[PDB]
Amino acid sequence: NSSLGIIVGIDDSPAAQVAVRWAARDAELRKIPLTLVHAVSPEVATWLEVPLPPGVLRWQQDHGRHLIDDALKVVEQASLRAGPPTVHSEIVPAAAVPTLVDMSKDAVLMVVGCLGSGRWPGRLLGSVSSGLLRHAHCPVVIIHDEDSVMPHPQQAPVLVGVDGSSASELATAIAFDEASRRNVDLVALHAWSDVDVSEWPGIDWPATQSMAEQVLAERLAGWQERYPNVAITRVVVRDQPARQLVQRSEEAQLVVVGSRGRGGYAGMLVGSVGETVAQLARTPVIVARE
Amino acid sequence: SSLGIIVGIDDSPAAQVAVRWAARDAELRKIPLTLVHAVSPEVATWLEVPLPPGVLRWQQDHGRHLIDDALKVVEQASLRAGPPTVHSEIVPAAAVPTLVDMSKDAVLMVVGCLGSGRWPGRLLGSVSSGLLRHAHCPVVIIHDEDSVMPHPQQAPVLVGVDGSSASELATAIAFDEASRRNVDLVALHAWSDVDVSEWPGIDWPATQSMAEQVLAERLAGWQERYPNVAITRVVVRDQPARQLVQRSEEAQLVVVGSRGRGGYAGMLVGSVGETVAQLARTPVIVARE
Ligand SMILES: Nc1ncnc2c1ncn2[C@@H]1O[C@H](COP(=O)(O)OP(=O)(O)OP(=O)(O)O)[C@@H](O)[C@H]1O
Ligand SMILES: Nc1ncnc2c1ncn2[C@@H]1O[C@H](COP(=O)(O)OP(=O)(O)OP(=O)(O)O)[C@@H](O)[C@H]1O
Ligand SMILES: Nc1ncnc2c1ncn2[C@@H]1O[C@H](COP(=O)(O)OP(=O)(O)OP(=O)(O)O)[C@@H](O)[C@H]1O
Ligand SMILES: Nc1ncnc2c1ncn2[C@@H]1O[C@H](COP(=O)(O)OP(=O)(O)OP(=O)(O)O)[C@@H](O)[C@H]1O
Ligand SMILES: [Mg+2]
Ligand SMILES: [Mg+2]
Ligand SMILES: [Mg+2]
Ligand SMILES: [Mg+2]
Repeated sequence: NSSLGIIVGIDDSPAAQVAVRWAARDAELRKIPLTLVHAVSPEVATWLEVPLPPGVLRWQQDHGRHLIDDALKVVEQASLRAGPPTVHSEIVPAAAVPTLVDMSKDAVLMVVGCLGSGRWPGRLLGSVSSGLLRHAHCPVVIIHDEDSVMPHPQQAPVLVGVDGSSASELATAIAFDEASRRNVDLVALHAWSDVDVSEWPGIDWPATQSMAEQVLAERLAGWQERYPNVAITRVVVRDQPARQLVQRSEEAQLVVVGSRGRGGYAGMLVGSVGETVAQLARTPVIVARE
Repeated sequence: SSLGIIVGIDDSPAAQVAVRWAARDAELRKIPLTLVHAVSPEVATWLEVPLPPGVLRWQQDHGRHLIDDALKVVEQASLRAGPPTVHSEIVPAAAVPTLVDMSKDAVLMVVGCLGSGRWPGRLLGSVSSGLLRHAHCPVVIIHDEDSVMPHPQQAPVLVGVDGSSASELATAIAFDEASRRNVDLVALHAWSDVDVSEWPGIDWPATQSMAEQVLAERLAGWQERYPNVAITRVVVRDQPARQLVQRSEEAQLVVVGSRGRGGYAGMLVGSVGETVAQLARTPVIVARE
């Protein structure tokens, strides 16, 4: 029903804080509810012959309430003026992924930090963001603890990766929708080849590039007509869409990609471009899920 | 298991040391070694134009060169007579679907962590990642700085135990592997899957002692099946992934399950299983049923 509006998962981490800032702005901008969720699993998680103390389950509730507390304070600083219509807040006694995945059935956007409290130097995606990226029933927004969310009005355009797939169409819709609402420009990018064609002999790229830029323009005709107020900038590159998007994300305020594409295989939950852009991009990333 | 040990080949440092490891293991178990390189002969494009038949021939020529190199690496890595059988296949399909299908007849599936498409930042390639989630047998992840050639290698085999059925499989291969290599085994258990540092009123020493007692109990039986492998039990507070990664520096092999006692329905690989696979400092076997 999408009545929950923009859900945002919360924990004790920088990413989650700046994730709230972003989720607040978008909920305000879109004029829809902003749900704040923090999950605490109350299941027995250790060997039964070694139980946990009773004073620990209550401590998590208090910790949780103290988090939501600060979160609600951040929702205020983030608002440009009005703030989102409804401002909803919850501490669910269940595991983070299962609860957030279930709640996404009634959400417009699902927003979480990319790394959480159990992070360390090596990792680049936590279990919550990862599971959400693979199972959510709505677009998932990944925020990094160095993303620029405070500045306004943000002039940086919206970058989107298109590849013709159905999952990519959804991503496009989101990209334009988000672009006009923010009143900024849109950069559509297509890598001719999904496969890395560095050593491929007898290509002749300059010839192929000119032909592609035309087909790109033809596919974006319906979208340009539907969104006359937003200025499209088409870019065709040879290959390596993930690495292309990640580098060009530095000159954009928001990157949008599908969760699937032309390639992949049976049983794949999230594509490698989707996953890689979400991990390495320098700005907020929206991974479109049906 | 007619295919024995399958190793996926591509042009990359990790894939090369993966072949070294696979060869040693296939030799050790005296089972077939199967080298596989997959080339996707089609590149779906918007123009809907097929590939110049000249390019299509080049990648067969490229696969041929990889195999030739790989076959030499196999005999360089063989300590004695090597694997009883060595096979190479060049399959005209995508790597993941190809390898996932072949894993139905493999004892182990060996691939590098990163491939020829690697670039700074990425920890796992699409093939290693897809194999971790989908393979029909245990998957071995090799890193390009993994020590494989030095022999004899007396470092222990490290295994993470959490009590789950998938963890039970991990234990099985950890002992099998340690037994065949004539080395010792370190079984590590983290009492809590989630962080516990800030939790009030624990009493760690008493909880640790009770846990160590249960660990020993579960490992009895394995010990009785494997009298010659000296077990070492380590019980830590929490953070099993970071603990395993840190302790891998002093093992020659780490074994974990693909799933644990946590997770959810639809999860293909646990966060500990994956994090160990990508951050560990030695070969990592991830157990799959
Ligand atoms: N308990 C939770 N409830 C709701 N959302 C959460 C919760 N924990 C984390 N999140 C969200 O997920 C984002 C990433 O946290 P995640 O837990 O996935 O990473 P991590 O803690 O570093 O890794 P891991 O949890 O696997 O040890 C956080 O920034 C936050 O937005
Ligand atoms: N060639 C491309 N050019 C521009 N964007 C792309 C390209 N390929 C994928 N994308 C973006 O990434 C999103 C997810 O596609 P992805 O390729 O990750 O899924 P997939 O093709 O099923 O997986 P894989 O390519 O790893 O086999 C696409 O919907 C699109 O938004
Ligand atoms: N074409 C292939 N055929 C067989 N095995 C492969 C093939 N490509 C990669 N592998 C195996 O997977 C390991 C990791 O490579 P992978 O391709 O997953 O990483 P990458 O190339 O950096 O990622 P990506 O292909 O998604 O850009 C390689 O070391 C190799 O063992
Ligand atoms: N607490 C632990 N102590 C020792 N080993 C562990 C522990 N947790 C996980 N492992 C190792 O990791 C393997 C995979 O389990 P993992 O925890 O990754 O899956 P899961 O619990 O189902 O998923 P998740 O932990 O993210 O909810 C286990 O089989 C075990 O070998
Ligand atoms: Mg966490
Ligand atoms: Mg793709
Ligand atoms: Mg590759
Ligand atoms: Mg676990």
